[PDB]
Amino acid sequence: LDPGLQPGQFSADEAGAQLFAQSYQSSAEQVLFQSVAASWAHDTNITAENARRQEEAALLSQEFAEAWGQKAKELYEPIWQQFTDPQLRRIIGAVRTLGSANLPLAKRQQYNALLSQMSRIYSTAKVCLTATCWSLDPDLTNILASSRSYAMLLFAWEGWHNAAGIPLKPLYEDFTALSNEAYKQDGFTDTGAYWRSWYNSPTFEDDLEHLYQQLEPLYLNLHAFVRRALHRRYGDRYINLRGPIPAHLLGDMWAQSWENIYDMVVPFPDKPNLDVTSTMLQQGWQATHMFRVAEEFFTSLELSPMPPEFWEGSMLEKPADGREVVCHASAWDFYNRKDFRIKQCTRVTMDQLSTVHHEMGHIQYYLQYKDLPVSLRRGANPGFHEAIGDVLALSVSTPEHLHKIGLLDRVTNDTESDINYLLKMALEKIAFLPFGYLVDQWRWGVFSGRTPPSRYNFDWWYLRTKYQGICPPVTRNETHFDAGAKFHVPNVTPYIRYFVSFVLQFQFHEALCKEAGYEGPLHQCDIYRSTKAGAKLRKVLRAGSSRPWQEVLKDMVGLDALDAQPLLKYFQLVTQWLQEQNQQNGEVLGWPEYQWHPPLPDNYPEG
Ligand SMILES: *[C@@H]1O[C@H](CO[C@@H]2O[C@@H](C)[C@@H](O)[C@@H](O)[C@@H]2O)[C@@H](O[C@@H]2O[C@H](CO)[C@@H](O[C@@H]3O[C@H](CO)[C@@H](O)[C@H](O)[C@@H]3O)[C@H](O)[C@H]2NC(C)=O)[C@H](O)[C@H]1NC(C)=O
Ligand SMILES: CC(=O)N[C@@H](CC(=O)O)C(=O)N[C@@H](Cc1ccccc1)P(=O)(O)C[C@@H](C)C(=O)N[C@@H](C)C(N)=O
Ligand SMILES: *[C@@H]1O[C@H](CO)[C@@H](O[C@@H]2O[C@H](CO)[C@@H](O)[C@H](O)[C@H]2NC(C)=O)[C@H](O)[C@H]1NC(C)=O
Ligand SMILES: *[C@@H]1O[C@H](CO[C@@H]2O[C@@H](C)[C@@H](O)[C@@H](O)[C@@H]2O)[C@@H](O)[C@H](O)[C@H]1NC(C)=O
Ligand SMILES: [Cl-]
Ligand SMILES: [Zn+2]
Repeated sequence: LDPGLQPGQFSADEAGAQLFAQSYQSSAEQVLFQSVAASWAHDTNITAENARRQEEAALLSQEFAEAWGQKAKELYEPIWQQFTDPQLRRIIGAVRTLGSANLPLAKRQQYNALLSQMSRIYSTAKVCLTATCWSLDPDLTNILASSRSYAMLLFAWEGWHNAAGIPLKPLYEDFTALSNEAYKQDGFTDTGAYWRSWYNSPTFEDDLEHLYQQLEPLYLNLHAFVRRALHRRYGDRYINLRGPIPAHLLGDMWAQSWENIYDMVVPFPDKPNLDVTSTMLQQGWQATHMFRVAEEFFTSLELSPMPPEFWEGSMLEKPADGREVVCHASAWDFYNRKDFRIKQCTRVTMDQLSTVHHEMGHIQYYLQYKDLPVSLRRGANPGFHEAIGDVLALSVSTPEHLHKIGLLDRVTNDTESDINYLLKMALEKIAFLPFGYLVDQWRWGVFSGRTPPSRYNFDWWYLRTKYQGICPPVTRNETHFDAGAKFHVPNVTPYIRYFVSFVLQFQFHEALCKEAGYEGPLHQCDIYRSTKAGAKLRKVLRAGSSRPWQEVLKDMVGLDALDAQPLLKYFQLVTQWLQEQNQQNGEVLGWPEYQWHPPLPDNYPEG
């Protein structure tokens, strides 16, 4: 570690701790910058040389974390918990937590190598037909979205899960052991306990379960309605009206968003088509247009435009040359107050327009808290960061807003159109909830040891069936590692943030709509051009993590806790309508035939 990045001396009291924290944050910026820069260089250009460079950067970050962490423990370990300043307790409390820097050098290198190899495997995995091979994005993504052939969807689904999952399993087992070893030295029972601690709620898991109980009936009714719609097209052989839905038929590789099957489930087709994708294609929208349109919404609220450095630095399409990249969308803060970038393999699609807003929400957060000390440059909690762009996309997707940006003919304000819209939104928001909840339940079980390598897939599919009411379309066994075929698993990034964000975004939307002076139904609100809504949002963004999330939320929303009521209020009309329809159709809610799996196609797997 460079002499300039090593800690000096400070007194072993609160006053010295304040000076320690100030000096720590000054040095940390340079270390963060080199770390991010090397990660950017690899993720936008996957090579062996770029991977080695990223691994060296990770080692340097560990050296830094070790030096300052040991210093913090030397001076403050027995006293930091009694410090009067709560912001100071949070920062020193973080610095005393070494993580992977707790590992001996050999194991540090092993840990970094594993992360690199898992990332490489996930992003370079392909499905081969003789010589031509399909990638996840765009090839397999397009197939799951637009193919309605049971056999083709199966080939894509099985191909991907096999190609990504199988080689990942041995690496994931080793990562889990090393990660646990690291965090146990910091006093956590396991890595899952550390991840959960970010929410600073002693009742976090029970709070989540209470939230889910209120939401589950909405999912069960959506599920039943959708299952019936699928049965009408795939037939009694491939769809069991009392069983789980085959996992490959919902428009998405992980069945986590069902928006792609909207045309099959739309109750009133004679009304204007709310899926704006075909209109975007006809008009000739490109990635550039999508990002500029997203930017203009942010500026309409008097938030910050994207800086020159963003436009010059970002990767907004999958590169046309012979470059392999990480295609999963991401937003990047370089911690230099100047460089902020998005890397997205943008496709011309309505849901991708929502994803553009999502990523720009992360950037906007970075732009707003860039002048804070580096440790405060995060969301109030991870759920906040994930909610920002989604809140704005709720306004963008309204038929009225779509009309304003030229993507829809003036829509009527009638009950049929409302049901169509809310159903579309339910496919995107309600359908996701069970998946958002289950992923880290699986992962927490793995970190805790409740789920050993011998039950990885057994426990994955237990949760997928329990929550989502889906089943694998082909037989799986413990050689398969289907959890690993989801980006966030091999990329070691937590998932509960997304469940939190999907609830939180409706709380934000309600608060911002009220501030904007809007007086109608919540699902018809559009905050576009509301400088008052803008100012309220900006206060949250400029706060960073300087204050407990409960207090930030109280100031914005009037409540100091996550609450499902705004989501329920938003969806109320379609919730009632789906209940009524399922009752009339004589549906069974749930999947009592839990053991049911669909048969294989006759000519499996050829075609
Ligand atoms: C779509 O239409 C709804 C409903 O419109 C109402 O019902 C129809 C069947 C017709 O009778 C319409 O003539 C009638 O307006 C609209 O929602 C309604 O918006 C109005 C105006 O924003 C709301 O009135 C306000 O109510 C608050 C208290 O809640 C008062 O403080 C205000 O002074 C003001 O009177 C009204 O509450 C609301 N109605 C319902 C049932 O929610 C909606 O505006 C419209 N949407 C679009 C995009 O055009
Ligand atoms: C970790 C980081 O540098 N930026 C985060 C945003 C932030 O916390 O500042 C990010 O880009 N995070 C992205 C996911 C990611 C996480 C870690 C590495 C690479 C990608 P995202 O949440 O914006 C991508 C988003 C499309 C996503 O994954 N959504 C969920 C619902 C999903 N499964 O599709
Ligand atoms: C992808 O990364 C490689 C390095 O892994 C880059 O190749 C280097 O390019 C610079 C300048 O063009 C040369 O000085 C090096 O000799 C190259 N290294 C190797 C190992 O070939 C490459 O430029 C990157 N690709 C893109 C499009 O940025
Ligand atoms: C796990 O399953 C692997 C491949 O899947 C199997 O083969 C196909 C063609 C079908 O018959 C399907 O029903 C089977 O699941 C096997 O190669 C492998 O032996 C299995 N792993 C273990 C440990 O038994
Ligand atoms: Cl999280
Ligand atoms: Zn995100």
